[PDB]
Amino acid sequence: YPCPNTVDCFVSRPTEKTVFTVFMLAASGICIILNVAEVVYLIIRACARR
Amino acid sequence: YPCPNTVDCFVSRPTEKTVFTVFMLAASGICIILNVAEVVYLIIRACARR
Repeated sequence: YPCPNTVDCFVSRPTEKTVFTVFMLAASGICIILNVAEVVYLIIRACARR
Repeated sequence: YPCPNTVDCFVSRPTEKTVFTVFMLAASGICIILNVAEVVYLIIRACARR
């Protein structure tokens, strides 16, 4: 509301926004994986200390 | 086509057009009934001649 029935709307820059979204998502996923690996390595180092 | 999806359109004078349509339809129906009655009366007069 208040758009009557269904209307078509157009996004500004779909393809460029998609490319930047892919870049950001890949960076975030790599960050997650690296954080998990760092936690595991910290646990391994703590075990190796003892 | 080419109207996108469904759009709303507005008629100019719905109520006045409806009133005149009712008038014309009533006149036409009365004409039909009167024509039928005239045919029947012509048949009756032709029979009465014989």
